[PDB]
Amino acid sequence: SHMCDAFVGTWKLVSSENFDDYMKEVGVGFATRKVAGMAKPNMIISVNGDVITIKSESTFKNTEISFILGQEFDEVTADDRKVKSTITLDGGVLVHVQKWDGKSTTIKRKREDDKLVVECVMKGVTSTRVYERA
Ligand SMILES: Cc1ccc(C)n1-n1c(S)nnc1Cc1ccccc1
Repeated sequence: SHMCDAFVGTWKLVSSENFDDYMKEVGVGFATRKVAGMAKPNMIISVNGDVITIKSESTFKNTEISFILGQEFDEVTADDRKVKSTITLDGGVLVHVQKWDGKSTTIKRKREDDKLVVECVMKGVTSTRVYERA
C-alpha cells in the first residue's frame, strides 16, 4: 500500500461551484468557458511504481498526465495553456502547481468522506469541484 491509494480509481463530477469565475481568472475565453463549464468529466487516477497518471475525460476534452511527485513536467491544459507543472503530496493533499506567462494556479485534490474534492485557485478566486466514485 501507499497513502496515494485512496485517490486511485474512476471518479465522476457531482458538483461544481465558481468554475466559470476560476476560468475567467485563468484567462479562458468565452466559448471555451461555456463548453468546458458544461462538461461532466470523469477523472481516472492510477499509480504504477512511482508514476501517477491522471486522466480527465469529458465531451469537451480528454487529457492525460503522468508524473513523479516533486518532478516538474510540461503540460498542455484542456484550455490550451502551455504550463510547467509540479505535483507534490502535502499532508495527504495532492498539490498541483501550474506556471505559465508569469502566472500561477494551484489545484488541490483531497479525499473527504466518499468524495474526492478538487479546489482550483487563481489569485483570490477558488472553485470547488466534487467527484464521487463512478
Ligand atoms: C480545472 C482542472 C484542473 C485539472 C483538471 C482535470 N481540471 N478540470 C476539472 S476538475 N474539470 N474540468 C477540468 C479541465 C479543465 C482544466 C482547465 C480549464 C478548463 C477545463
